[PDB]
Amino acid sequence: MKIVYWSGTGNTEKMAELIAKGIIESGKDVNTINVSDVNIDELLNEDILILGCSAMADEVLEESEFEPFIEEISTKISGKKVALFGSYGWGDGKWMRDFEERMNGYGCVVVETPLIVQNEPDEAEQDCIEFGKKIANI
Ligand SMILES: Cc1cc2nc3c(=O)[nH]c(=O)nc-3n(C[C@H](O)[C@H](O)[C@H](O)COP(=O)(O)O)c2cc1C
Repeated sequence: MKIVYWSGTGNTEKMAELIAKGIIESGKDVNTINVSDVNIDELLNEDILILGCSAMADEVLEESEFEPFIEEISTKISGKKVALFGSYGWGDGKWMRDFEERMNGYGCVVVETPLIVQNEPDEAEQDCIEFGKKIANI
């Protein structure tokens, strides 16, 4: 599988590595990929797209890298299974509700409840690992 994310301070990055760990512990292979190094064509071969990005102002996806990537793949992902995750600060997850709605709007099947944790995983570590285990059971 493949996990692509954007992280400004490393919070979502940590979530991505814990998610990968859960998938690996379940017996599968995963590659974590920062949005800046992703290859669209190779990404579209996946059955499951695992996407993450922290909440930027105001309750939107990061603008200079992550969103342009989402807009680029938006027309080629109809029918694909998608799993969403991300870290946030002071909000209540609105950027994630909208992120899920957008993906559904593109024709994607959102496989699980999006995983959101406030700031660094830390206490939510097992939650990150478990979310990866749910995805590996798809
Ligand atoms: C410029 C900026 C805007 C932010 N806007 C929001 C916001 O609208 N809602 C929220 O809950 N957190 C917001 N945050 C907080 C980040 O989502 C949060 O600190 C998160 O833990 C960052 O994860 P990352 O290191 O993976 O980027 C903002 C952070 C920055 C730097």
